[PDB]
Amino acid sequence: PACYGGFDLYFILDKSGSVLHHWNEIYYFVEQLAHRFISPQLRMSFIVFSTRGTTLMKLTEDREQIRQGLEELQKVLPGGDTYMHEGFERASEQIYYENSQGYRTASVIIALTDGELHEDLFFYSEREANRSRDLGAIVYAVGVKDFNETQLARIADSKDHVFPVNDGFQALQGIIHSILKKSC
Ligand code: NA
Repeated sequence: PACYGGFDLYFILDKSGSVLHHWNEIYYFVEQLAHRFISPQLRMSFIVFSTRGTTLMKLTEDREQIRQGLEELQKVLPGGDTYMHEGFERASEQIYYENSQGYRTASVIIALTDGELHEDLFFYSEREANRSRDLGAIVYAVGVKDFNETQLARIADSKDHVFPVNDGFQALQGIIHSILKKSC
């Protein structure tokens, strides 16, 4: 698959208890990237996870829906366990559905998290992120706090795909460059 005509962005956002003082950083990354142009065929989805993984806004190219979705993200109060594997399950379900319809788009997952996962929860996040990659998704991890980059490199496609959220304006540019390289 050398290039694609359109790109679907999947934000998978950690709203567990360990990221409480950092939700604003997570929101602001998402809000800055959600506003960029990226592609003439840009759709995005907002997925949040803590005790479960929930699709807060289904894939859409409509700016008003995105705007409302950003408003629900401003309301988030972090708390609970860190079930990141369900977050990926939510994106993989939307991905498989879209390719099942006559839709050939690239899938880009952006997972924002502190990486603070017990071994079992990490074990199944890695498996579900590998499940997304078989679905053709490219996975980036945007690390929050003093994130463990060795763990995130296993969730993301590589160490190349792990960026700190604190300098993520540079990371946005880096993520968007990879989209452009793969843009027919
Ligand atoms: Na966490």
